[PDB]
Amino acid sequence: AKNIKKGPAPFYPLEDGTAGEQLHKAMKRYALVPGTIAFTDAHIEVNITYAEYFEMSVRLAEAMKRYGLNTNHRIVVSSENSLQFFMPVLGALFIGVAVAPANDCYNERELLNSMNISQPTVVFVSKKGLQKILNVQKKLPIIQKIIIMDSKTDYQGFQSMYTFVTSHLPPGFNEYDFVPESFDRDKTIALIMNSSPKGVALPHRALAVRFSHARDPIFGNQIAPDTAILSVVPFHHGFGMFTTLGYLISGFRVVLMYRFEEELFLRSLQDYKIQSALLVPTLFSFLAKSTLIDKYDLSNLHEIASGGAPLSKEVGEAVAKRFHLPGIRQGYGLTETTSAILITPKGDDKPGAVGKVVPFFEAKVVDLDTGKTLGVNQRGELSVRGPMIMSGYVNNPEATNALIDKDGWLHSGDIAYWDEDEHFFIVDRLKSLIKYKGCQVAPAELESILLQHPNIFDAGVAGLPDDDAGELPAAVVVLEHGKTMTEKEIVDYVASQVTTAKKLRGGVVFVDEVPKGLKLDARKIREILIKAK
Ligand SMILES: Nc1ncnc2c1ncn2[C@@H]1O[C@H](COS(=O)(=O)NC(=O)c2csc(-c3nc4ccc(O)cc4s3)n2)[C@@H](O)[C@H]1O
Repeated sequence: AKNIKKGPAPFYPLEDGTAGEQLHKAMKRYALVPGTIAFTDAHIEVNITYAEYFEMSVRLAEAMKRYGLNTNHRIVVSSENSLQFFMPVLGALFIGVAVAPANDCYNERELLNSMNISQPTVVFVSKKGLQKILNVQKKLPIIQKIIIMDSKTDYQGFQSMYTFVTSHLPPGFNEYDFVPESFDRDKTIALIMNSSPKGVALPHRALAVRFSHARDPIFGNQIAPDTAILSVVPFHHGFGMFTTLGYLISGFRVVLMYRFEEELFLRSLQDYKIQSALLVPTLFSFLAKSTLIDKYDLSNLHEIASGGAPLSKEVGEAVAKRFHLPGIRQGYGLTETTSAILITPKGDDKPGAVGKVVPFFEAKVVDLDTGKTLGVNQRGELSVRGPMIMSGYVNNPEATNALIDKDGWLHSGDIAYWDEDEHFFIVDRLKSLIKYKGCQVAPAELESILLQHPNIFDAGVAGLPDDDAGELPAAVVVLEHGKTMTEKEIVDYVASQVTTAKKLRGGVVFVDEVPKGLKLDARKIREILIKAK
């Protein structure tokens, strides 16, 4: 058992009851403390108090409960990051209705298939996303109601969140006497997240564990709710969803930035007195280089975190020195593990490490071809188990069991080693998966589009390392015998077929063979790609 790394016992205890109960219990409290702000849009200088947030989420839960929704139902929240985003999430959580967040970047096909899985009864959506929701509802009969999020009044004949609640609540309804539902938090699903595409069922139990990590003085943030954090992370993904839920149960003021502005990301830090910034590894070179950074009162900024993708050790400690931080704080996780399950422990900074095993979890490194558990400083595939690991892929047990073994070990597709202090380091990726500016890009979609081309015999798609995007989608192309085609042509061809995140920005390299085994070798493909550039 010396080769199994285990989290310590939690520094903030696990709390009783559903995640809805825990959220409600905590926000009801913040809601009684005058002037406590829950969310701030940094762009337009608009705040929503905890009081207001709590009241609207409660109005929403009762309305939904009266509309007929129970633990047998799901909803979708399809919306770009906004002040209103969490209202239906919290609302549904209070009553045990599963929330299925949809990526606001999704096209109609991806969206249709996401919701084909989640089977939601009601859909919450912004103005931007309504027309897509409509085109889907036609093909998806189970959707019976579409409610607009970023409108106060009704819109194109559809109820807003506000008119929807006034119409389903009994008059003289009191929010502060609402009691959230109790249910078996192990079997009641809190969220169904997309995993590129499948539905990741996350029970309430997993959220309860996250709420422990979140308020943990070592593995999250110490609970002084007089705290302001700035977050630039998409709400619809696990990184943004479970950090933010943890910030709310902590009573933090969550300051939001949707677009990174060099002039703003520093101004917002100074004016709002940001104590902690939750960032993605792409903004780090910016924050390492910019000279404007020098003149603001940031004495209140004691922490900067990153996650979701690799952070350069060197860049990380540069940004850490400039801000007089002990180091960049980090978290590593997958959608299937709910949230981060490796996290840099406060006071235990070690540059380049993504952190240590969180409480309740275990981690191990298994050899790439024998599957044997390995020891200290040995590169292998990282496997994890613990109570935030998803219940399983919604209506896909075969993909569930290939990912999660008989003993609960989830093999992550990442390559890692742990050192003597039990610090973990992520040094490579086994699986085929690209992250372009945080956005997931499945190589298989790109490959099938490439093969479609008459001049293309075979192709392999992987990530090309980019300093400001992390990875650029790029391809090894094997031309059909005696057929010709340039890189520019292959690129515009693919562009015509794909949404903006999947554009083959990394270019193309021509080869005689796409590296395979007995399945595509992502590492060998990334190798050939860089060998060029
Ligand atoms: N820190 C990291 N370093 C290097 N690689 C990282 C990484 N995090 C995710 N990855 C990669 O993303 C993959 C998973 O992709 S994924 O499905 O989209 N899911 C995620 O990326 C994911 C799900 S939850 C989560 C995080 N939560 C946090 C909470 C606090 C904090 O300080 C930092 C973090 S990161 N990230 C991993 O397998 C790995 O390849």
